[PDB]
Amino acid sequence: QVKLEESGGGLVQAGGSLRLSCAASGRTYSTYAMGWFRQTPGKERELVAAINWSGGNTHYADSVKGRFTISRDNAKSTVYLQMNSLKPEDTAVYYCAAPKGHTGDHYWGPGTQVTVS
Repeated sequence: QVKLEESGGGLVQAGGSLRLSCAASGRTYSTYAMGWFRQTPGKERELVAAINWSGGNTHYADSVKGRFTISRDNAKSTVYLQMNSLKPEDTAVYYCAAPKGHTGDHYWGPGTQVTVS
């Protein structure tokens, strides 16, 4: 099965920026769409941003539009989430995800803490 490897994140002051990365490990020109969900205590995971296999189509949650940008290094099967103008409400665990076929279910990375002070 596809393995998703995450890096980035950490603690940042409000107004600051972080850049998350997720790689479909060992894959070259992977055909998986990739993106991030985030989760806070007591709530379900919520889709933040996603990008298709080619990098030509993206999706953003309304709450992050104009602040977060998802991009893709297609050869390296790696996506990046540039998180600018961070707000306290952005504090969450961010999980990389790829679709399980066409089913609407997902493969998951391990999760990355983003904490905005």
